[PDB]
Amino acid sequence: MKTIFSGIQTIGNYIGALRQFVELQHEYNCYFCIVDQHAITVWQDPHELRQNIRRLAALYLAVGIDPTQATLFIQSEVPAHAQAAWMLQCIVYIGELERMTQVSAGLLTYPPLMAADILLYNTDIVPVGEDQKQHIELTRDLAERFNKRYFTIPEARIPKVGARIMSLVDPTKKMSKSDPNPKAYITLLDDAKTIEKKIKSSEGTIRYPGISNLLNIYSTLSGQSIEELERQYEGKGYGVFKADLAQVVIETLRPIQERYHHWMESEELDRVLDEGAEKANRVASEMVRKMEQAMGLGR
Amino acid sequence: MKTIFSGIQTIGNYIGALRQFVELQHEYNCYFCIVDQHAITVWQDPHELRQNIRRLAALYLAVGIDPTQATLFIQSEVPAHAQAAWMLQCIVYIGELERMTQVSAGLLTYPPLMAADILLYNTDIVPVGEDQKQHIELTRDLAERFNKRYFTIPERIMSLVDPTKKMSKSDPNPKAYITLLDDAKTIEKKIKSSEGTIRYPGISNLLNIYSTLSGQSIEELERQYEGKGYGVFKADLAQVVIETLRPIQERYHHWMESEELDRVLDEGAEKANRVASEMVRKMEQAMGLGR
Ligand SMILES: Nc1ncnc2c1ncn2[C@@H]1O[C@H](COP(=O)(O)O)[C@@H](O)[C@H]1O
Ligand SMILES: Nc1ncnc2c1ncn2[C@@H]1O[C@H](COP(=O)(O)O)[C@@H](O)[C@H]1O
Ligand SMILES: N[C@@H](Cc1c[nH]c2ccccc12)C(=O)O
Ligand SMILES: N[C@@H](Cc1c[nH]c2ccccc12)C(=O)O
Repeated sequence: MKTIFSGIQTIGNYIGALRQFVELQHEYNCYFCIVDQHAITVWQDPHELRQNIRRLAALYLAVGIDPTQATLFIQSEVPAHAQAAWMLQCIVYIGELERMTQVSAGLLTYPPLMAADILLYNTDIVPVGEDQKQHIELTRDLAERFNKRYFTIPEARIPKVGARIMSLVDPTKKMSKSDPNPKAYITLLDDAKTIEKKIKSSEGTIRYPGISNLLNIYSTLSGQSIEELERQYEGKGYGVFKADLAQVVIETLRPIQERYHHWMESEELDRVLDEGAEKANRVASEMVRKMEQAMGLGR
Repeated sequence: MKTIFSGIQTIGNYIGALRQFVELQHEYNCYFCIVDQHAITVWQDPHELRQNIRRLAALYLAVGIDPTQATLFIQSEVPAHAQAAWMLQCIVYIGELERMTQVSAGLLTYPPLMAADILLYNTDIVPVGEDQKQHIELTRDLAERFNKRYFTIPERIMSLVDPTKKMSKSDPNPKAYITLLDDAKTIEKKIKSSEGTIRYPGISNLLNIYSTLSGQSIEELERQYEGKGYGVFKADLAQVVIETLRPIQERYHHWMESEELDRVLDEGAEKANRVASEMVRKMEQAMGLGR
């Protein structure tokens, strides 16, 4: 089947890409890489980083990611990423790196590492937004350059398209976990009280920026059409609508949150990660060896 | 003991650094790394590179490097180098890299890899010339920066065609230097190629090569060669050069057609891979990588 690779460092992300990944793990060969080596391109607190790595893994498992169907692993645990990244750093031009839209050198040399993350597994598709367009283009250029000289040409395509969830405080802005205003987003780990507060915070009619965003969250999470909801809330106010949407969000997160705690306090977590690295290390190790063979490294 | 690390990409070379290498491996923990990963920072022909890697290893063994005393290995065969190099790339500043006096990103990001080569083995000494001074300074700065935040702080044959330059395989004239693998015919031609007395820039250089290769003093060669021409000197020196490389070349060719070579290299990587592995793991632990 086709290979999918996702490098990971809210409800809008869940809905936007993650929630469909749980169906797609059965059709496609999915790879979920916790890019801890990319994380260190900026200041990091060792304890926090280590903790965030575990949380992310648990969250992905809690959401439905099947460790037997997909490959969930930690980047640093697969040396091939660093090995391949160096080889690619030798074929990439400084100009290409400098041109990047986005002083620690990791901030400039990380693109070749991202290309290695992808190219290492002969991935066909990469579920990324427009913010990663340039990055994907560079990895495609590097793949072509290497191929012609001595990989599958990756493609940036999120396979099952969801809604674009916007911030609760700025309806024209995409909802992001890096928002200065915590009120702008809803975390997969937020508690009932927080969800309500965040959801509760001049037309007065429920028709499809602010209201429309709420409807998208409601629709995708409830399974009801935007028209269905429009009819159901006819002549109704935002209060009840918000009180309603707040309950659906909670009902969605609660099962996820409790699975997250089991994983977080279970030994299976580390066991599952050990297997992921093994599965990944196996595919990547082979690729690195072919790369070295083509370049002339070692024996 | 103290740890020594030497990353490797003429007779002047042997006499310079490598001869004494044949000696210090017994009272020092020496590491001889064939930096093939650094080699790819510039265009390379896969077949040539692969071949050059083998040759270099054989040459180092043929010269006297004891695989049981020192650690001879190929850089790429130890993933820790690339792993540690990335972590160091994250603590180094672009400005520091740009400031380097020495185009793939690799020409600019290779210094952090060289620092990893060194720091990985807690080396105390690095046998390098002034051309690597800046590089050594950067690895010392990186070691200090990492330590404070979260390593060991590490620290003449002229040309034949130009007695004022220096003898160097990088010469466009192959007749300005002598290769350890050069044959008798070549050695003679290169050695044979107005004041007309012998004592001690061309003559002083010849006397130096003669002295260090023969074992006799420069004065010994001076009283020895009282009232002689350059003909007979050049013929004598050229013989000593052949007598020096002969045994070496014989050992070299032996290694180049034996399976013990790959056996020795496998062992080097495994002794190197074990130690570098431990360091990488401590680095990751300090930075918060993985688990
Ligand atoms: N608010 C959102 N709505 C829809 N998709 C989102 C949202 N936030 C993130 N994503 C998707 O989830 C991933 C976010 O990756 P990142 O660039 O680190 O934010 C990409 O696949 C995005 O397209
Ligand atoms: N005459 C010499 N004396 C001492 N070391 C030498 C001599 N010739 C070559 N070398 C060594 O060989 C290395 C080659 O440097 P490079 O020009 O970059 O290839 C130098 O860094 C020295 O360590
Ligand atoms: N650069 C991505 C993460 C990432 C690293 N390597 C990747 C490979 C494929 C997709 C994404 C990635 C981000 O910051 O979000
Ligand atoms: N940079 C050195 C080779 C090298 C790589 N790593 C090293 C570590 C120590 C000493 C030398 C090296 C050269 O070009 O000659």
